[PDB]
Amino acid sequence: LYFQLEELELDEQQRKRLEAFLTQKQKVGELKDDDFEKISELGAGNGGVVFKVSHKPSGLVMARKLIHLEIKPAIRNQIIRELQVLHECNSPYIVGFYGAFYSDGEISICMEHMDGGSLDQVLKKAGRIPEQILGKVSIAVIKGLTYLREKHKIMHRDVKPSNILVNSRGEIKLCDFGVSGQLIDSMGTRSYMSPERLQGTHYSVQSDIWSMGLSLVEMAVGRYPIMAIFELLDYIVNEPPPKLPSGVFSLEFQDFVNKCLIKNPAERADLKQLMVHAFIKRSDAEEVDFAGWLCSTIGLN
Ligand SMILES: Nc1ncnc2c1ncn2[C@@H]1O[C@H](COP(=O)(O)OP(=O)(O)NP(=O)(O)O)[C@@H](O)[C@H]1O
Ligand SMILES: O=C1N=CCc2nc(-c3ccc(I)cc3)cn21
Ligand SMILES: [Mg+2]
Repeated sequence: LYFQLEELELDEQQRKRLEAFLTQKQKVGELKDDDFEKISELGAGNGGVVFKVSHKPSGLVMARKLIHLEIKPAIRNQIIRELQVLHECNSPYIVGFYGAFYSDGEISICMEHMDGGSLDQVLKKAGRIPEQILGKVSIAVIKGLTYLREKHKIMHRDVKPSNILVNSRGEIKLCDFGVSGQLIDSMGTRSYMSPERLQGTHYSVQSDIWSMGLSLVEMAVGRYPIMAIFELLDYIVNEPPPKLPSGVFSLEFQDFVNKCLIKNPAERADLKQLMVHAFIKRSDAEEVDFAGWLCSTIGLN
């Protein structure tokens, strides 16, 4: 293989893992319904359901997300066409993609199976995720958001613990970002939307920053930090943002989440500021055995 991964920084471990995934992907060509065998259900959200499957031609285990959309065949063909751009999203912080196709009123998004599941699933088992672990998660999210913005000019639009995936090798990656404008158009009482997004305002990277801030507060405290549908959104829009409890969390992490949750999107931190925040600088220097922690608290082999 003739890798063109020079644009990425990549340490040796990151390079070896990304090349190993892209090498396995070479076993995968055109994707068809008949070529899959369902193993189990990974989870289900609002948009669809995701299955752990076996791709029979390649022998690869994959995560297959199915989204029910039996609409005008021309508009769904544009969705599928736009989803092919996921073939160009190669990053240590973005879940690997195999292909997207349509069959029997369902669009399938086939991706790399992340054996540690999502952070909302690990949150259930862990109770609360330690600050040191959230440090590495925060790095992964900022770096993934940066890659999507700089390289493909795409905003995530769906940052939350269920869209942050982990594995036994200690990798933290984003999935379910807004790569297809038509999929967004053609498409809970726990909301991660920024106060300006809930009011109407055009999507900005600042809206993903808020979403990340709220997700970190929930993972650190073990509960959604804000019930009745309108009551919940009225609190996000009209009441002060939540804060981390003092004493239990360092001043750097409290300042980091505070900067993400600033109601004013102009005052709110941007990715460049967050990458050089003291919480990130501190977390980057720390030696945190993320894989050891993940495997021991969720019982992964
Ligand atoms: N690649 C994957 N590998 C392993 N588990 C996955 C993968 N993709 C998704 N999952 C799991 O499947 C669950 C359901 O995913 P999903 O249907 O996207 O619901 P959601 O994340 O809760 N909502 P949304 O992202 O807004 O559509 C997730 O919460 C993950 O636990
Ligand atoms: O925008 C969206 N709306 C609804 C569902 C959905 N799934 C994705 C997606 C899935 C895997 C990967 I990797 C990247 C993007 C985007 N998306
Ligand atoms: Mg999801």
